Amino acid sequence: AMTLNVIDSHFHIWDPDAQDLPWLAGLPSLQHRYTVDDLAAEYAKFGVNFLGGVYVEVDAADHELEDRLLYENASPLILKRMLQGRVSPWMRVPINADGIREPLHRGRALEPEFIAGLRAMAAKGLPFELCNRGPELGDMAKAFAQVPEVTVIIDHLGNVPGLDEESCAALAALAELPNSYIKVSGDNPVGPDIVKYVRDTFGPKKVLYSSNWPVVELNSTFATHFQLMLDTFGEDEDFFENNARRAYNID
Repeated sequence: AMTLNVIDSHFHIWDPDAQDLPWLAGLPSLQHRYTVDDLAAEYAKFGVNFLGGVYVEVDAADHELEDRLLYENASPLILKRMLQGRVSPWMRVPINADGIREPLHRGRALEPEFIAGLRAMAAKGLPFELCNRGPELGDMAKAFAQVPEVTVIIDHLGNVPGLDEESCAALAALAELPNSYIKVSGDNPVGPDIVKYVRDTFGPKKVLYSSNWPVVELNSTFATHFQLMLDTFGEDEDFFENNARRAYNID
């Protein structure tokens, strides 16, 4: 925190009144309005130079409303916008979207229209946000191996359960791709064992800092998560801003 530049590669904002989020039921801790200014105030307490964040789709009921609400949110702190869509070489992409995330709930990654859709996004400069199940990481590796020219960002350390012989083999295959990236975050406090294996196989150039705010305030705390990152990586310029400048092409 001794003057450090930070780029948040994964954060969310929503308003439970204007928007309809079905997954918010049963979670009264998150049924509040979250703005980009609230995230900026957290980075102000930590004494870091917040250079902006990468918005990720909040799985809203009306995706067209989410597209409009994020155009009208002209805050300079929103560096990139990862809106939702269905991957295909004929997919509808928001004209203001910098990338696409398909909520992979189903061998979707093995369908040819998904592979062909990756090539279309690659030719358009659109990175893909990969958020999947634990055991399904094996098929993801074969999918993005056919399209090495698309930028894939593995969300939340791949959502792996632990040191599985199948998960370690899938995470090692993805680390061999030239444009693959992995985020150190998740809906739970990250495990030291998983983080150590991810840093070794992926390397210091393909690991992104991610807060997962404000979901990190469910099973953990932003202060708890952000401090654990400072202890694990230290004041690393690549982990905190430089790797995100190459993954998301942040000028």
